[PDB]
Amino acid sequence: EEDCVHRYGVNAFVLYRLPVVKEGMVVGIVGPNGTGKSTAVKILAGQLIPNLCGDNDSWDGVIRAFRGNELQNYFEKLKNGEIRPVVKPQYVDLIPKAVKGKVIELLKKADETGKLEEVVKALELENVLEREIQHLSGGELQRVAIAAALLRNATFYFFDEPSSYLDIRQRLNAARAIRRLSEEGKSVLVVEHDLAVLDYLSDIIHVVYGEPGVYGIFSQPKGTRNGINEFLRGYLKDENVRFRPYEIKFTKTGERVEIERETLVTYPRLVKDYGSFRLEVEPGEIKKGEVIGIVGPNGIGKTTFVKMLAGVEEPTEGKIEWDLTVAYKPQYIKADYEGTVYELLSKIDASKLNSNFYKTELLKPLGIIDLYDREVNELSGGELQRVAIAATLLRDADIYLLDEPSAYLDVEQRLAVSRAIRHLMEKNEKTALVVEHDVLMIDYVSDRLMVFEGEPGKYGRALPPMGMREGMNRFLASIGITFRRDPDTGRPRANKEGSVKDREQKEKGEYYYIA
Ligand SMILES: Nc1ncnc2c1ncn2[C@@H]1O[C@H](COP(=O)(O)OP(=O)(O)O)[C@@H](O)[C@H]1O
Ligand SMILES: Nc1ncnc2c1ncn2[C@@H]1O[C@H](COP(=O)(O)OP(=O)(O)O)[C@@H](O)[C@H]1O
Ligand SMILES: [Mg+2]
Ligand SMILES: [Mg+2]
Repeated sequence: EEDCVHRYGVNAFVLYRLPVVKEGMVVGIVGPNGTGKSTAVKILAGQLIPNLCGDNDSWDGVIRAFRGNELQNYFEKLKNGEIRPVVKPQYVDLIPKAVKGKVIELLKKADETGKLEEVVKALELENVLEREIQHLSGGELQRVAIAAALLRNATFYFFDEPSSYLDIRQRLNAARAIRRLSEEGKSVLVVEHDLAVLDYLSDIIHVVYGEPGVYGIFSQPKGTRNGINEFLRGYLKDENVRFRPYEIKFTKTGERVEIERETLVTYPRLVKDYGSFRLEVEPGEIKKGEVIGIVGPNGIGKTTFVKMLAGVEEPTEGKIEWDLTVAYKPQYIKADYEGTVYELLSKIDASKLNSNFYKTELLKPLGIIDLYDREVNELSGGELQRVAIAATLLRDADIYLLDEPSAYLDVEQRLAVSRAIRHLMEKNEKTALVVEHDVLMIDYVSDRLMVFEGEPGKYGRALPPMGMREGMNRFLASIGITFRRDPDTGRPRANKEGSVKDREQKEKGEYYYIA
């Protein structure tokens, strides 16, 4: 194999092949972290001269090395400066330590297209313009970075993981704004871990596979549907590569309705006031042995609702009268345990750690066994997320509450967590409520849905748990995106704006198919 593009050093990480870039199209990239996705972006953006796994140190070398490839001309243009790709960086948290002043100052400066007013609208930046960069949240930094990139005038735009820190509405609206670039004839390359967003965004897909931290390989370009389906199946036909020993199928959105579950508990109208913000919860019922997905933009009260159910927060009005044990995986986790992951988890339930079912369905797929000897206080955000999810699912309780388990996880880890939640809840016949912004995770794990509506920071309303179709129709109408079903894998499939299916579904008010 002589498709070696870059080696980080002796025994360091090596990248094989590169994705294609095409004007007028969106090329999506999907794969586990540590496999070279950002490295390819750096190379194509001109930020890193690939050494071709040798000593190459010039663009001329790359130009000769890519003879016979459509990228030869690309690199010629890159070296000559006829193109200067715009890059929305992955590590938006580092923006402050390099930029100062008001957001409106950063954006006016990036504005080379006179679309400031439009981009601000799309990314909900109206109240961030006057804010200083130093006071921005990870979420606001992400949206400001996507806006800066969208405002530039160039031919090539590369977005590295734009959905991180964005709520469900924000990530789908940013995807619409990003895709518009290709409609204007520009070329877009986007790396994404949220499969629904990746789907809606892309015309072409590359799957990246390999061994995290050791090597990564870009697949041949694939049509959007075929690429995402091969990814779920764990097997790339043409390349004849099986990167996962099993398939992840989504077929199972119908049986989760034909079964009369008993009621676990009911809760009455609840109100939680935080100064000027107010959350009103409509009376609801929770069934034994079901999973309720919870969706809604942020700053609306999802976490506040979960906290009241977990008993960590008290309602201002209304009273919950339960005699249930609850296991709770909080949205923001702070490691504070002097001991290893194994010590922490073995103290929760050692019998489950030694259980074949738990090792197969939870510990191995989430990579927990490989973290057993790690000190909890030294875990990264993604490692801590997996360990906290496992810690929560290892507890013995009537109800399990998981507040945003997909944050910090890569696409493969998300699929592993979706399966773990579903399989363990089915096994233990218990109940869970899961707040999530990742549509395919919601789809995979949920039997019913609770939708939150309101004005972020001002007021929120928790609608009672309803069917998947009714809840997604309610949420999606607010965003103008429709999903149908893909028979091959059973996954929800995004319709491009204006397509035949999109028009048909919108006219009928059926924004989300299951059947
Ligand atoms: N500057 C560097 N020096 C050495 N190794 C690096 C450097 N940048 C990235 N790597 C390593 O290369 C691998 C792939 O990195 P990256 O392209 O950022 O992955 P991803 O698919 O998560 O975006 C990782 O194992 C990473 O630690
Ligand atoms: N303890 C608190 N004191 C004051 N305001 C709070 C408190 N907890 C949450 N809030 C505010 O309540 C609103 C709802 O927050 P939250 O429930 O975290 O939202 P989300 O839907 O993003 O999980 C936000 O505007 C938040 O700033
Ligand atoms: Mg990356
Ligand atoms: Mg929250």
